[PDB]
Amino acid sequence: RKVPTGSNPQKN
Repeated sequence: RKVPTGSNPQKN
């Protein structure tokens, strides 16, 4: 689990 710049890896 990692929350990138999109604050959520739904497609980021």
